[PDB]
Amino acid sequence: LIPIVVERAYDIYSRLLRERIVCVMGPIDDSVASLVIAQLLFLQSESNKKPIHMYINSPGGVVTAGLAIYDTMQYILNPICTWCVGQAASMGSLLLAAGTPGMRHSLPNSRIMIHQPSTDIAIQAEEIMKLKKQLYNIYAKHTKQSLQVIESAMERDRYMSPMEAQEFGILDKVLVHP
Amino acid sequence: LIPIVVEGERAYDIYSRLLRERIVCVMGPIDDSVASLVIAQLLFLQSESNKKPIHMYINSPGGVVTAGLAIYDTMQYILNPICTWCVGQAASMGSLLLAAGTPGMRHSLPNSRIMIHQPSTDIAIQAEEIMKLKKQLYNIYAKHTKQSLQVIESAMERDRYMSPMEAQEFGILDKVLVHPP
Amino acid sequence: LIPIVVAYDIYSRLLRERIVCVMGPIDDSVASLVIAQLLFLQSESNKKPIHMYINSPGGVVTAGLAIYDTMQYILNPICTWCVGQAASMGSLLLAAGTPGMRHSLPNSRIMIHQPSATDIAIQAEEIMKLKKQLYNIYAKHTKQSLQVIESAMERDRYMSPMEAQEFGILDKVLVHPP
Amino acid sequence: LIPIVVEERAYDIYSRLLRERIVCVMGPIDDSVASLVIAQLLFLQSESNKKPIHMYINSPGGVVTAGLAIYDTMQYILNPICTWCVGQAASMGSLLLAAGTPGMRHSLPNSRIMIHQPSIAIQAEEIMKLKKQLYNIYAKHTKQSLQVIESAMERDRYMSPMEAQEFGILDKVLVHPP
Amino acid sequence: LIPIVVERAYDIYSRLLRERIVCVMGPIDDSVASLVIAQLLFLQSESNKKPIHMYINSPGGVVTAGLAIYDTMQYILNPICTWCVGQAASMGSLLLAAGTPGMRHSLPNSRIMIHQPSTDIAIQAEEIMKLKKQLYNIYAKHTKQSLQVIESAMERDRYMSPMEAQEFGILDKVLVHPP
Amino acid sequence: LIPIVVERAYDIYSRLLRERIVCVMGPIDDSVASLVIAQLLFLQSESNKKPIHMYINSPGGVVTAGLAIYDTMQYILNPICTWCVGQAASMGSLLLAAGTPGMRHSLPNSRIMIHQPSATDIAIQAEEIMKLKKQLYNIYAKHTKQSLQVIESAMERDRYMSPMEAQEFGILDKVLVHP
Amino acid sequence: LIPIVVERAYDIYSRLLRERIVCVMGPIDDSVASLVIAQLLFLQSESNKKPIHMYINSPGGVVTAGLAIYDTMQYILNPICTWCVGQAASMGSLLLAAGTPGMRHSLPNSRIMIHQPSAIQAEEIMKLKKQLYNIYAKHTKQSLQVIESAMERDRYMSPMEAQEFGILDKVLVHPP
Amino acid sequence: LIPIVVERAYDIYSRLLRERIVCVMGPIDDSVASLVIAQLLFLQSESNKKPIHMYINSPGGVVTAGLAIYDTMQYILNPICTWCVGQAASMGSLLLAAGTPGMRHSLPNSRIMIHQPSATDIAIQAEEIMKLKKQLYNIYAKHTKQSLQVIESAMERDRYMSPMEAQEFGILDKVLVHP
Amino acid sequence: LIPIVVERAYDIYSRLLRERIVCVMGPIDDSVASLVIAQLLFLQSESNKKPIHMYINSPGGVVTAGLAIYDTMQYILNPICTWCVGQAASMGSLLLAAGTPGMRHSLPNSRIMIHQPSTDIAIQAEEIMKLKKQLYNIYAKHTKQSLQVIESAMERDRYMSPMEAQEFGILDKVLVHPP
Ligand SMILES: N#Cc1cccc(CN2CCc3ncn(Cc4ccc(Cl)cc4)c(=O)c3C2)c1
Ligand SMILES: N#Cc1cccc(CN2CCc3ncn(Cc4ccc(Cl)cc4)c(=O)c3C2)c1
Ligand SMILES: N#Cc1cccc(CN2CCc3ncn(Cc4ccc(Cl)cc4)c(=O)c3C2)c1
Ligand SMILES: N#Cc1cccc(CN2CCc3ncn(Cc4ccc(Cl)cc4)c(=O)c3C2)c1
Ligand SMILES: N#Cc1cccc(CN2CCc3ncn(Cc4ccc(Cl)cc4)c(=O)c3C2)c1
Ligand SMILES: N#Cc1cccc(CN2CCc3ncn(Cc4ccc(Cl)cc4)c(=O)c3C2)c1
Ligand SMILES: N#Cc1cccc(CN2CCc3ncn(Cc4ccc(Cl)cc4)c(=O)c3C2)c1
Ligand SMILES: N#Cc1cccc(CN2CCc3ncn(Cc4ccc(Cl)cc4)c(=O)c3C2)c1
Ligand SMILES: N#Cc1cccc(CN2CCc3ncn(Cc4ccc(Cl)cc4)c(=O)c3C2)c1
Repeated sequence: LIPIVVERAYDIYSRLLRERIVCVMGPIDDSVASLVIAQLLFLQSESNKKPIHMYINSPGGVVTAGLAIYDTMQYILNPICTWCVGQAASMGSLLLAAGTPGMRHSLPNSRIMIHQPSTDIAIQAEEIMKLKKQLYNIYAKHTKQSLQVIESAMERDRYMSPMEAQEFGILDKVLVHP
Repeated sequence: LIPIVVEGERAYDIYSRLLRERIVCVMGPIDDSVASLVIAQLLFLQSESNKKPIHMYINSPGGVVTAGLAIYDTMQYILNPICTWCVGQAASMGSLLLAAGTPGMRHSLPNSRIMIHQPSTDIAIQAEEIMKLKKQLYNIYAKHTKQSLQVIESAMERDRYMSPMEAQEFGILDKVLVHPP
Repeated sequence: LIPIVVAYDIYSRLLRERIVCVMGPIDDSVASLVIAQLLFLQSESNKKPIHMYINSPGGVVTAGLAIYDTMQYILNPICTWCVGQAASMGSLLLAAGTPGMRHSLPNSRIMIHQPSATDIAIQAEEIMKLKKQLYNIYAKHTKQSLQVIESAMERDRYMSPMEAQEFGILDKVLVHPP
Repeated sequence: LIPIVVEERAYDIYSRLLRERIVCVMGPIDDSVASLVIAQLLFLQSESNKKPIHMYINSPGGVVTAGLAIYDTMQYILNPICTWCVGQAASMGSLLLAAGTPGMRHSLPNSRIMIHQPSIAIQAEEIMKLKKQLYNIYAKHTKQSLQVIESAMERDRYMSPMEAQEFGILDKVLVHPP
Repeated sequence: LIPIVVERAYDIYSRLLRERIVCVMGPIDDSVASLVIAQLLFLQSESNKKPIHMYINSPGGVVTAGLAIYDTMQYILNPICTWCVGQAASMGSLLLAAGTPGMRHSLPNSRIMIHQPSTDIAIQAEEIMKLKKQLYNIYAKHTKQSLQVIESAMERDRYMSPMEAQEFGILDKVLVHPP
Repeated sequence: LIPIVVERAYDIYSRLLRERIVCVMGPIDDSVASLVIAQLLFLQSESNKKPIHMYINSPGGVVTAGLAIYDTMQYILNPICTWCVGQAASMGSLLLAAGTPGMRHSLPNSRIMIHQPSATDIAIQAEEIMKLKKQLYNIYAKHTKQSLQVIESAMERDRYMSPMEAQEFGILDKVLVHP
Repeated sequence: LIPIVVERAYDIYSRLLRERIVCVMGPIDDSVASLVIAQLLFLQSESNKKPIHMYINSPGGVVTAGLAIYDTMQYILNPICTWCVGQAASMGSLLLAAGTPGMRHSLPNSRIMIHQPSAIQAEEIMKLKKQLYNIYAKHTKQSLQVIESAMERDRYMSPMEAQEFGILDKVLVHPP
Repeated sequence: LIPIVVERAYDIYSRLLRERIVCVMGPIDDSVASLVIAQLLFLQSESNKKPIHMYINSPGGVVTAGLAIYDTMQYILNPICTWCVGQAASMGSLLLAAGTPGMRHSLPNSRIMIHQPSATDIAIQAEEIMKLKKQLYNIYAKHTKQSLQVIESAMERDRYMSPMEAQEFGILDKVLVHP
Repeated sequence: LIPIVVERAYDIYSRLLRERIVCVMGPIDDSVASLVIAQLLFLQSESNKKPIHMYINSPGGVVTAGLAIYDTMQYILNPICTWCVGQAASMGSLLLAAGTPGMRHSLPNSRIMIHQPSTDIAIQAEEIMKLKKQLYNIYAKHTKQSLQVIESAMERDRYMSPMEAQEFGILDKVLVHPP
């Protein structure tokens, strides 16, 4: 299914990694996180300082899996450029807003949602709400919107255009080309 | 069961071989995974030459809409000119990726069937958020075909396929070819 | 299993009290049975009040709008009652009972937000048409404006009966018979 | 669990509907539904060939041949036939609607009404043969030209009552009788 | 769910049988045959000479199953009126054509097919042909058409209008209201 | 839906039993055998002289279960008339073949096979499949009067007999169009 | 599977309703709540002052369903004797402890749990859990904080414990 | 398991591609169309004069997908030789019928049908099924030289042609036993 | 899991092909045919005149699929030795009998069936007979038996010993060790 590019040969995904590109496409579960995180770990390995690019077209995922990616971004020292294409919904839009500031881009026609929809083992009512609070905090930190504003907004079941998402605090740039 | 071809000497699979020739295939229904794979091919073919044209082959009935836009956006983005080709069919997102190639490089072979009507995706979605997305498609189709909104709107209301000649005359493609020009 | 009272089954017996039961989700068949029950009671009496027990989590919008239209149609007074919850189409029925006769028991949940009608596949321009009808019905029956209804229906949340009372969905909140 | 009403004599509420001359057409039209309606239509005629029959329609359509039998049986019998659309009348379901007796086709306010067809294995010529029957059937009862019909039925959309009235599917859009 | 209608009170399919109406709706199988034949052997007993009506709407079914329903229709003394609503394809149409001459009917918007599609066991290739040739001879007989004409026309994968059905030999009248 | 006929209330399958008609529509498993044997004994209790009628239209069934019915037939005293409509295949045609002599009928278009098809109540050894097969030979040869080597080579051929071919072989006695 | 008893011919469940015994066997989904509420309003119509006996052997259920059985209980004029056999887990022990004071019972070897077992939002899901905290408080006469910490243990208490904690009043083995 | 042949290592399906043999075993869906079109272009890149060989043995497939291949065939410059073994049914026989003239072969025992069977990439309206059917007429009439009314009544009949009957109709040119 | 054996090193099915052994194990379908034919068209190319060996153990398969494998065996110039181990029923036996005269073999404990059981589409009744008659003519040809003898004997649902197979015309030798 997946083609080979050539100089001296890799496959095209291995090839995107040689360009320091971690894809996060589709739903976020523990494996995807385990996979993204090894790549982030590998790239900082290669340079403490060279930026990393994180292409994000996801529709959500397991919160605890999403959070180990947030945490790892925060852990590594590289500048981290995050790219949303197609959509970044729920956990993905958190990952998207967690990029290095002034490096969170969205392509022109994407859709962005922070509304949580609806986790591994089932959990108690208080343990979900403790989790939701962690998301509030992460979103307030990265958008500079107040706690109250993050909450009142995650209550609406809607999407933002990249420009709304830019002016809320999730994106900095919105493109068309370089 | 994918064949191998040889060409010192080197051996590719035949799909990897089509990518040397700068051809990205969009055959089949479009989802996030396809779009991931198409984008990768598109950004590589640019990094090997951002002026050398990329050819995209579109034989598709549709797909996730957001995943469809993700391609159209990577389309508009890259410096390369893009030659679109429609064999078989191009419906919904297929006709959008078809009509979203470089002006005057948009092709159908003769017996193809084109539809811009959308079928009645991804996770479940509020009413307004749908009409949001619909209106985007209304603007993209307008942009490239050079038709008006009310025209594109009334056109996508009809549940029908059009002929490469008819699609041309509408603004979806530019040439309809039988043999190598 | 359903039981027998004295010579009647218990649900058929509830019908003798002019109690029509909208339990569970609302599909074309539940609509057919309800409307059949509402027409019947009216032929019994034009003016004798009819009681509609609503504990529904929502349903098919076109199935619902029909039960709504019948309620409008029959000359009877209708007392709606909400127990357990009245979500999506169900709250729309609750709100549509006769003014001053929309009740709710104390621990219910009421949600007018719509979920993520379902009969055949349908176009964006049609799904919006529907929502706009819900906006009218709801705004018509809550003395709120389209502006107020469209916003509230955007929040993905439930209302307490006293909150649902102060908005316009229901009139009373009983604990015992008044 | 279909309820029981007593008049004196024990009747299930759908039995009771049919002792009011009300044939229901809930839900999708298939062969068994067709057989079942055709039986009630013939019954009620034997009963009386002058007393009108009320045909209740909340159908997203169904099998084309089966719809045609219910159509022809209507046309066959002598009774005035009132049609009532409540909820939705789509595809074949709205042929049965507009196939009612002139002056006697009704719909309630919040219905939807679609004549676009959806999409016993059939060839290509036979699909067009059937559609060409529908065209004709719709063209007769609306009084629209075959041309005005064919255009309409390729638009993928629903009508309000008042459209479907401006067009020849209904005659009346009621909200309450006298 | 089957309604009741009303002395005495019957479910609407039972009351139809009271009017001497046997129904053949949908795919014909061994059960639909044993139940038809029960209904046919019963109406003969209540009157050897009173007409029965078979309401056919059916896309065919098992070949042997429909022959049983045929063989009984030919055994019993009753005149048999056949009515076609909806469709009558495959074996269904054989039963349509197998009514008493001049009492085979269709309603106006019906579709009729004698083509067979592509049977209770699995059987060799010789036996399928036997079955087919059994149908040629039956269709030949009631249409009064030749073997070759029946044979050429069951080749064509199409449906007849109630009119060309009438012209062919499959039915005798197409009605729009009572006469 | 099974309709109701009136005189008392009577579902049509019971109404047939009041006529002394035992049905063998469908395949043969232990339950059909049980439900048939019970009607055979019931009617004989009723009267050990009045004929019983077995309507057979069967693709076959469990060999032992269909043996159980043959053994009940031979045990009851009644004249038994067997009628084949549709088809009587394997165990079905054995039952057909075991009416009492001169009373075994088919209809014209019916089909009849005594080939055993390649089921079982519990998997069994090879000798035990022959022990059964040989019983079905010996049973068949008795009621056809044909020899074993004429029954054996017969059941080898994986084909269907016309009823007239079944009349000549000894499987039946009358092949009738009308009563 | 459901036998008949003669009187004058009821199935034995219809017979238990004639004795004013409403059964809440099973998990609690909306149809059970629809059914229970139907019986409670009926027994009230017959004599709004005769007691009703609610039998309870349930592992839990759809929270809002149980809250409709709850709400109905509190609504009707009639005393309600709640009787736990087998177990009253989650919403079950809610209904159990929501009987008329003094009339909340358990046969000896019952198991009682007020821990909730582990689709909507998180703020909603808490809004519900806080409803349960109050209701359990209201009837056990334990304090909010104590109910919260209580319900936090995944445990099952004995009919004696359940009594001490305020969930039931009488642990009995034979009649009086 | 697909074996490996030696000269370099070569799986046998690639070894056929080195001979310029594109296979169309199996039914036709978008992926077969994609995987065939890629081999057609590959070989033409190789040489726009050398003949290509299409081995067809297909029960049919998605009409649009099989159109995509016909359009690729007509676009490439190469002499295309089509060989039918086993069968070429519906869309398969269209491809068969569209080799370049005088180079369309069958083997002796092969079977050939241009009946369209009663699939699809997304459910479609009725007019759109005719828009396709009429394309398949016009395509067929071109490569057989037969008229439309001779193609139309042809494809009605739900049968198979012998290869010699296919040679005479215009679907092929050679019917050969050995090379 | 397939073993490797050993210069160069092959998987054991690849190494068998090196010995010019094509295998036909199990049910024959369009793929097994396109893969056999690849293996057959390849061994002809490496030598038009060197013998190929087809190892047949198979209970038959699709009828058209096996004809394709036949049609190629008749096309290629190669002498073809056929070996039967296990069983060779239905189309398998046709391929067994379709080897070069005097090079058709079986091992001693094999079972052989020419009876066909009870095919890539669904097809009418006329086409199944066409297929069957195509098999009569093929079996007639290689056994040198008459049409009627082939016809009578495919009626019998049985299996031949490798000896009576040899006597009939299906094979030429039964071996116990190398000669
Ligand atoms: N879950 C997890 C996880 C996530 C973030 C950070 C860490 C910390 N750990 C501690 C151990 C460690 N040891 C070596 N390296 C260098 C390296 C990494 C990957 C590659 Cl491929 C090559 C070299 C580390 O980065 C870390 C980070 C854990
Ligand atoms: N979804 C997505 C997406 C779509 C369009 C543009 C971008 C932006 N990205 C950011 C980082 C980046 N880094 C390297 N290149 C060159 C290159 C890429 C892949 C290969 Cl194999 C070889 C070279 C880029 O083009 C970009 C553009 C994101
Ligand atoms: N979908 C539908 C639908 C919904 C509401 C109203 C109507 C209009 N219809 C038309 C015919 C009719 N005929 C008799 N009655 C009296 C009656 C009905 C049922 C019973 Cl059991 C007893 C008495 C009517 O109320 C109506 C109203 C249609
Ligand atoms: N498919 C079908 C079908 C559709 C329309 C008309 C007919 C004609 N049939 C034939 C025989 C017949 N016999 C009696 N009646 C009166 C009656 C009917 C049902 C009941 Cl319960 C009671 C009385 C008839 O109307 C007809 C008309 C067939
Ligand atoms: N398969 C079958 C089958 C079809 C047609 C005729 C027969 C022959 N049989 C034999 C025995 C018999 N016994 C009584 N009757 C009268 C009767 C039947 C049923 C009822 Cl409810 C009422 C009266 C018969 O007509 C026959 C005809 C078999
Ligand atoms: N398998 C079985 C089986 C087959 C043949 C014979 C028997 C013997 N048995 C013994 C017990 C018995 N007792 C009463 N009767 C008369 C009767 C039967 C059924 C009904 Cl409904 C009414 C009356 C008997 O005929 C027998 C026959 C068993
Ligand atoms: N969810 C629900 C629900 C819960 C509590 C109260 C109510 C209010 N309603 C109003 C209508 C009504 N009408 C008659 N009765 C007496 C009665 C009830 C059932 C039977 Cl079988 C027999 C008599 C009532 O108790 C009520 C209570 C709704
Ligand atoms: N569906 C499809 C399709 C069908 C017919 C024509 C085309 C046009 N395209 C345009 C791009 C292109 N670019 C290079 N080549 C040479 C080549 C092709 C494949 C390989 Cl492996 C090696 C070399 C082309 O032939 C084409 C044809 C598309
Ligand atoms: N179904 C099929 C089929 C079966 C037998 C013969 C043919 C006809 N074809 C046409 C083209 C062709 N081209 C090359 N060769 C030589 C060769 C083939 C494969 C390999 Cl691996 C090596 C050499 C041919 O034999 C043929 C015969 C079709």
